Amino acid sequence: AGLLDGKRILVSGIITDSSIAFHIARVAQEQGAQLVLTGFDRLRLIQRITDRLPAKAPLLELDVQNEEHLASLAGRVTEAIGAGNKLDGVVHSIGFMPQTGMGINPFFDAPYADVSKGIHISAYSYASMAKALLPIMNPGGSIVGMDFDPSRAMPAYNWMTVAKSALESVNRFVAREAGKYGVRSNLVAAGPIRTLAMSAIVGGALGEEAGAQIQLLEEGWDQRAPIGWNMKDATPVAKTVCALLSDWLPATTGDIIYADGGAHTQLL
Amino acid sequence: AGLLDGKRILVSGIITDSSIAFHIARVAQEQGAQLVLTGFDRLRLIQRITDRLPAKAPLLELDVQNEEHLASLAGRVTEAIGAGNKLDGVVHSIGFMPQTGMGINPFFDAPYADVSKGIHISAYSYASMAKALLPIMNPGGSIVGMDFDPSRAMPAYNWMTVAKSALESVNRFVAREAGKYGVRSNLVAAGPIRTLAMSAIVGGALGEEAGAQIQLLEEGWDQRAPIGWNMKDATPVAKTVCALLSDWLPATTGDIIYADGGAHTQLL
Amino acid sequence: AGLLDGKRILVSGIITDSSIAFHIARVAQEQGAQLVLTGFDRLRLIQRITDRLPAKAPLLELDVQNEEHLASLAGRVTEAIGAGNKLDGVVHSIGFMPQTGMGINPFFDAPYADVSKGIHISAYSYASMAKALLPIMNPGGSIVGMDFDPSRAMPAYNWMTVAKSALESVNRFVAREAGKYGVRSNLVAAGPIRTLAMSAIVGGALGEEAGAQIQLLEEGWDQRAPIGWNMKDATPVAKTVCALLSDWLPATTGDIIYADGGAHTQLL
Amino acid sequence: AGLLDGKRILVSGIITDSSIAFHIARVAQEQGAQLVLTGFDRLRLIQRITDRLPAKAPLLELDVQNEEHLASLAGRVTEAIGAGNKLDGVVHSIGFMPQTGMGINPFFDAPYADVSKGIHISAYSYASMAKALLPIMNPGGSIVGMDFDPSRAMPAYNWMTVAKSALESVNRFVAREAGKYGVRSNLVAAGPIRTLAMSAIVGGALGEEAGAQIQLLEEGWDQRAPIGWNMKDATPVAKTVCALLSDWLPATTGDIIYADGGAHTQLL
Ligand SMILES: NC(=O)c1c[n+]([C@@H]2O[C@H](COP(=O)([O-])OP(=O)(O)OC[C@H]3O[C@@H](n4cnc5c(N)ncnc54)[C@H](O)[C@@H]3O)[C@@H](O)[C@H]2O)ccc1C(=O)c1ccncc1
Ligand SMILES: NC(=O)c1c[n+]([C@@H]2O[C@H](COP(=O)([O-])OP(=O)(O)OC[C@H]3O[C@@H](n4cnc5c(N)ncnc54)[C@H](O)[C@@H]3O)[C@@H](O)[C@H]2O)ccc1C(=O)c1ccncc1
Ligand SMILES: NC(=O)c1c[n+]([C@@H]2O[C@H](COP(=O)([O-])OP(=O)(O)OC[C@H]3O[C@@H](n4cnc5c(N)ncnc54)[C@H](O)[C@@H]3O)[C@@H](O)[C@H]2O)ccc1C(=O)c1ccncc1
Ligand SMILES: NC(=O)c1c[n+]([C@@H]2O[C@H](COP(=O)([O-])OP(=O)(O)OC[C@H]3O[C@@H](n4cnc5c(N)ncnc54)[C@H](O)[C@@H]3O)[C@@H](O)[C@H]2O)ccc1C(=O)c1ccncc1
Repeated sequence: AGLLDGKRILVSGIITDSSIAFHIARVAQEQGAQLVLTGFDRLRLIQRITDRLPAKAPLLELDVQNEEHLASLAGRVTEAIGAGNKLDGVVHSIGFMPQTGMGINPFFDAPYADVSKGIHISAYSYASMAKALLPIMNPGGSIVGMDFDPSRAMPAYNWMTVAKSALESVNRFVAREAGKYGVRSNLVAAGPIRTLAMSAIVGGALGEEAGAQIQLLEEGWDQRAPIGWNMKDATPVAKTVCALLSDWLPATTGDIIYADGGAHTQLL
Repeated sequence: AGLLDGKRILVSGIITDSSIAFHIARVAQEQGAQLVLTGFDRLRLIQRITDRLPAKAPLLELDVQNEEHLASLAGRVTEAIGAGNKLDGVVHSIGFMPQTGMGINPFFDAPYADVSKGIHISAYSYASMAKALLPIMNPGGSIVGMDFDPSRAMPAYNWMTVAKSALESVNRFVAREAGKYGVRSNLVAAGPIRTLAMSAIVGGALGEEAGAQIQLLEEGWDQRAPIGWNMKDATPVAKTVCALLSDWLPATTGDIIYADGGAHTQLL
Repeated sequence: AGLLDGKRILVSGIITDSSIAFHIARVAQEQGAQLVLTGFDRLRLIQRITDRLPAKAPLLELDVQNEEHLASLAGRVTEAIGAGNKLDGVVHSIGFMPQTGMGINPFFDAPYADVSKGIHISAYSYASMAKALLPIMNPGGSIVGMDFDPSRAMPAYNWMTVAKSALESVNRFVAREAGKYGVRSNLVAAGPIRTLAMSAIVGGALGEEAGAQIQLLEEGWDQRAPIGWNMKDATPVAKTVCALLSDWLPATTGDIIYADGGAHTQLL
Repeated sequence: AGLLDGKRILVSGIITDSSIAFHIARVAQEQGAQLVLTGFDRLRLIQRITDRLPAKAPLLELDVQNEEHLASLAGRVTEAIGAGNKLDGVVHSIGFMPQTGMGINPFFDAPYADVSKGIHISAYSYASMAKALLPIMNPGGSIVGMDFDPSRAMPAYNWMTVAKSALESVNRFVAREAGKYGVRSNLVAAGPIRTLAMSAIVGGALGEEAGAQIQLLEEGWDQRAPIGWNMKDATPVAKTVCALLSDWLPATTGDIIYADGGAHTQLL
């Protein structure tokens, strides 16, 4: 009761109880929203994880790279929430980049095939999702994507960064198409969070030199952030996503809200 | 009940039922917030205007340029809301610039004295206000200033623009000091709104050539904004200010939220 | 004699006497630089075009998407300019995007395969070129790419824009690798120029609605640009590229110089 | 002979052989430019310093805050370079901020009077200078100001930063007025340089805590800069200023060129 009350959100990207979408989904349900979830290949796996959320919600399979899914999407969602009911929010907390494009291989060594598979799932996928769901969304609705500041080159994230720069730009062209439907398209740029995947790298999985850089990346975050930064609490970013699906930011589209403690506005 | 429920906000800058603070103040009271107001020289005047708000709220005199006020501020607010009660929000919907620094005189003709009086009330004043009230604010609190995109030079606003560029920067150094107290310092950049003062210029008060430029400025706003733009409805911007005093954007400080329909992210 | 005197530049992207690289190449030779050129598929074709430049220069075949070329590149260039002589400049005036990703098809209708082929030739290719040539460049050298402002969404350029946003980001990660070799990596963001390819679209080739938008795009350029803008004179942008290969901007890397008359700093 | 050959530049801001204008002036004279210099209060003092430049040049007294000077300026320059000869370049390597507004006093403690005197000499003064000299400049001319990146809040520079944010904005409105005359107005944002004034602070003059911050500021500069950074060599920035008065960047106005080694494009 409050904020997301009586809205229908479709949260994607969950794959562990650590995943930044899981935390969005929880806060959403906490605000009175009827959710719909999305999965990839380990389905039975996320089914278990999702079964832990404050309340029950469906799980539709969605491999962003798969055409059939993107075509089937619009309908599958309808049967789930009831026909004649339209979608109020779409969270795109999804992204991917192979070991090579990330920190194991240096920038110049990642082949386009990998660099491609990457930009497809993190950049382009936002657009293909906006397409497949736009028709069934309520006006005053909201589409939102998870992103990180790519304005400055930083070590270790190598290509995943470019992927995000593309993503930031795609958001702007999605802000156009959505506009006609009276839908807002935004991006929340988050600071680092120890998710299962992030933790693994800091643990020296994708190279020792990479894990050390990401180690020194987080370290510098709380240093700049005037309100500090807890890289193990996804609630703060999760609650900003809510503010962006709630009708409280009704005049902002093709934008980026920063959930990073203010680090991006500080030099040192 | 909801959002601003049980918080104490101090809204400043009201001077007519058209003023963008008046609309903030109303939406705030609408959300269950105990307000405190600020005035300048026409006091009995705004007393009448404020008496129209959803509920009763005090009115403390505050001339931002006057030292005595800035010193007296911290206490005057305390007696009003009760000693032992701390301030949860501070809205700085205030700004000024003489005819010369605005559109009547061309950029080069405005003398520093005027350019000064301007930057004092619109730029520096944010800081002097953060100082005078910071000590009595609750952690998790929020300070917010009204601003407009100065990244690109535009006609008619001449110096008032620079004033805002300074303002955008002062916000960042206020984000530092507030951080220790666990307070957030932000800026909401709004599109144009027909306030009494704005209407007057569009009516050719400050020169005919200026009024025509501001005429063609608003005209181009809805053209770019994907969700359109109503320059006679301050609610949208007013509700974004609320989102920023509500604890729903808890990891953003020294920032700028755009309440402009998305115009700033579109070229044409 | 002067500026580019006694330097070795490799200019790529020529395909007509209208092409923005052709104009770079000419101004370069005009400044006393020994050039090397690059071609794609219509070779005999550009051989004729290049034969018109102020002085003779070689022509090496380079299909940016082809591995063999990128491997063969480093050597082919060496035999040309003489072994033991190193490259002083690298111009990447190259880019591509299919009809669909441009203005014929709306944003949502362009398939990843096309969106891919696009980003490969305009974004990633800068990096693969930096790799293949970095080893043979003289310290104090310079790599430069042709780009356009993607910060704001604009009609008609649809995906080619994202391609450029990726490009702007890749430049920053190329600025790193080049740094060790003491090489600078930059981008010159140009205004519109009536090249053969541009002229064709303004002539309603890729749709009538697209040609009209690009028509109204150029129209608005000279309107904002304080020094005006001639979209049929590539010299201005061509001479900025020279300033960036000359050792006169020796402390700027991973950057973007604007050759647009100042339009990007003006709103209206 | 070359670059600045046969041009007339007016370099301001010299006050020691360490001053970043002195180095501009030298490189300028090195390029075949007839210079004109400007002084403040210690005249006989800079007369000695300037007498050391590669060749002889006049010295006109110019206190930027003084009206009489700004009125007298246009003529004094004419008698110097000969009537009927017009000015080709104007360097505004000038700025000031009291101890309090800098690092001795924290942000909130600097009084507007000081904050004023500061913004007057570093922000507004650029405009008043553009006015007083614009009438006598040759088309294709160039006005240039010394600046530093203010986008992110940083310690120690406190208000001098805001002063620069205002400065960056004033440049854009000067880019307009100059445009009609076909003059370009730009800003070169430099990294730190050990000038007499800078050295003094790093030596703990303006507080020990401030000197340590500026100590750690420079330290972090070379860390980010891909091509490194020598904070004791003003030549690199001085040669970028030349590139901007030379007619080699002819399509850039109301802009900022970065002479910082690329630090501003790198995070860590
Ligand atoms: N590290 C962080 O905590 C962080 C996360 N985000 C973004 O937030 C999103 C969520 O990431 P997370 O929760 O940390 O990790 P996650 O991997 O748990 O969740 C994302 C999903 O990728 C999904 N997957 C891959 N391909 C497909 C596909 N084809 N179809 C459907 N699903 C697929 C997968 O199923 C998983 O659910 C990503 O796009 C992140 O980049 C944004 C910012 C930060 C960040 O990465 C960062 C980096 C550098 N500086 C500052 C911050
Ligand atoms: N035009 C708009 O509707 C607009 C307004 N704002 C800002 O919002 C704030 C509120 O302005 P408004 O409500 O439109 O006008 P307003 O004049 O009604 O309210 C502001 C106040 O200035 C106050 N005043 C002057 N000096 C003092 C002082 N010394 N002490 C105390 N009070 C003083 C005065 O009492 C009045 O209450 C200003 O700072 C605006 O610049 C931000 C954006 C836009 C805007 O101006 C704009 C401009 C160009 N492009 C896009 C948007
Ligand atoms: N329109 C312009 O004049 C313009 C041009 N540029 C960039 O400048 C570069 C040169 O373009 P141009 O000269 O106008 O056109 P061009 O097509 O004549 O030259 C570029 C080249 O693409 C090459 N080609 C395609 N694939 C390959 C490959 N695989 N290997 C080798 N070569 C290949 C082709 O051979 C040709 O030489 C492009 O990357 C442009 O985007 C930058 C800015 C502007 C611009 O497009 C623009 C757009 C929107 N707002 C403002 C400006
Ligand atoms: N520290 C640096 O080396 C540096 C210098 N600049 C700017 O370059 C300009 C030159 O400074 P500098 O040479 O280092 O020092 P400088 O003090 O030797 O020269 C500037 C002048 O101020 C002049 N002065 C004061 N008031 C007046 C007046 N009213 N009329 C005429 N002259 C007056 C004075 O006569 C002197 O000639 C300043 O505006 C700087 O801020 C730009 C960037 C950097 C920088 O400060 C910086 C800061 C933070 N991060 C990165 C870089």
